[PDB]
Amino acid sequence: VNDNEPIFVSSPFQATVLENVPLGYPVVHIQAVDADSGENARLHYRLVDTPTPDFPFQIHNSSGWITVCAELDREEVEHYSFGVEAVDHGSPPMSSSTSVSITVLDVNDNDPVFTQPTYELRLNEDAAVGSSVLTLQARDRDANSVITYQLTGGNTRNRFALSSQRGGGLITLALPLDYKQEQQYVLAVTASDGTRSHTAHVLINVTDANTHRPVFQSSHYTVSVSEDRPVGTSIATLSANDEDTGENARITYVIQDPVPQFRIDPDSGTMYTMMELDYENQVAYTLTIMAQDNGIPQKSDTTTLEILILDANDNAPQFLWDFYQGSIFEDAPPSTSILQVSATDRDSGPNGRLLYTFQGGDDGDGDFYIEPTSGVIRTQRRLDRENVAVYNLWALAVDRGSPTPLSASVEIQVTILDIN
Ligand SMILES: [Ca+2]
Ligand SMILES: [Ca+2]
Ligand SMILES: [Ca+2]
Ligand SMILES: [Ca+2]
Ligand SMILES: [Ca+2]
Ligand SMILES: [Ca+2]
Ligand SMILES: [Ca+2]
Ligand SMILES: [Ca+2]
Ligand SMILES: [Cl-]
Ligand SMILES: [Mg+2]
Ligand code: NA
Repeated sequence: VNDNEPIFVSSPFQATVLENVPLGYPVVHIQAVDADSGENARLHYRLVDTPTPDFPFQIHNSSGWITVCAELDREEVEHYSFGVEAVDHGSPPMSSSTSVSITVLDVNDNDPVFTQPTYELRLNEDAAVGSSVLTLQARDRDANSVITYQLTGGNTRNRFALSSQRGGGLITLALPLDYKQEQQYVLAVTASDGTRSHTAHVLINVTDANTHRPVFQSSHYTVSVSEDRPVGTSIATLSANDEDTGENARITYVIQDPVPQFRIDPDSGTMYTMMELDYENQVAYTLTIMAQDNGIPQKSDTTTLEILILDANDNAPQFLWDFYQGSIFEDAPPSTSILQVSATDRDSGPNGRLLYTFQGGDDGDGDFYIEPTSGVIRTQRRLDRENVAVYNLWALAVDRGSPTPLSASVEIQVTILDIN
C-alpha cells in the first residue's frame, strides 16, 4: 500500500557552476525521500520544462545527479530556470515537483574588442598641444573584465598621450607636431582586461601648415655700385629661408618703398639698376624689402638694403678763369711768382684731387715752373726782353683718377716789363 509522496531535501534547488566545467561535471544532487519501502519507495527523477537557446544539463534517472552534458557559456546564458519531478514505482504512483535554478559563473575567456575595426585621421601640423585627437572604445563580453588602454608603439618623439578612462581611451597631443620630422604616425593602442589584450593601429597623417615666417640672411645688407654701371646691372641677391613646405615656404620679394632707380626680381630676390646713377647727385639709397611666403594666411619678414654709390672719374678739371695774364720786371730773380692758377673737379677722392703742371703744356723753354699742388707760377731763370717780351704759357690741371686720368689746359700770358 503506497501511502507516502516523495519529499525533496531542499525546498527549491539552486546551484552556481563556472562556465568552464568539463562535460560530466556534477552540478547538483537532487534528492527525495519516499517514506515507504520496496517499489512504493523507489524513485525515478526527470527534468521538466517550466526558453533559453541551449539546455546543457541532464539528470540521472535513479541517482538524482544533474551533470553538464554540453559545454557552458556565461556569454550565451547566465541563468537557467527549470523543474525536476520525483516519481515512485507505485501501482497508484505518487510524485512531487520543485524548481531548479542554475547560475553560470564568469571566467575570462574573451579578448577585449575595439568597436571600430580600423582607425584613420588627419591632423593639421598646428593642432594645439592638449587638443583631442581620437577616443577609442573596446568592449569585453566577460562581466568581470575592466579595460585599461595603453599607447604601446609608434609614439615617435613622445608626440601623443593616452588617458585610460571608463568610456574608453583618449589620445591627446602631448608635444607639438613638425611636418619636417614626421609626416605620419602609426600608434599601437592595446586594450587589456589585465590578462588578455588586442592592439588597434591609428593611422595619423599630418598636413603642413604655415607655422613659420621667412627669415632674411641679414636684417641689414650693404652693397656698393660704381656710378659707371649701365642700366640693368645686378648689384645683389637678397635671400630669405622658410622652414615650412611648398607655397608655405616659397618666397616673393617686394620693395616696400619703391624708387625709379632700382627694381627687384620677385622670384630670385636679385636687385637690378633701372636708371643711370650719379655720385655727384646722390651717394646712397636705403630700401626696405619684404620677403612674403605664399601660405594661407601669409607671413613675411623685412630687411634694410643700403646701396652705396662709388664715385667714378666722370668729371674733367675746370680752371676758374678761361685765361690768365700777369707781368714781372725783366731784372727779377728766379722763384719770383707771376700768378696762381686754380681748378675745381666735381669728383671726390683721387678723382677730385689736382696736379698743376706744364707737362703737355708750354713753360717758355724752361723759363718758368709751376708748384704741383698750389698752382703758383714762378720764374725759373733770369729773363731777357731782347729774347722774349711776352710768353704764351700753357698750364694743365690733371686729376689722379685711376681707370684713366682727366685734365684741362689754360693759357697764361706773361708780359716782361722794361727797365727805364
Ligand atoms: Ca511512496
Ligand atoms: Ca564563455
Ligand atoms: Ca575578458
Ligand atoms: Ca566569460
Ligand atoms: Ca612659411
Ligand atoms: Ca657723375
Ligand atoms: Ca664722379
Ligand atoms: Ca675728375
Ligand atoms: Cl686781371
Ligand atoms: Mg555553446
Ligand atoms: Na609648417
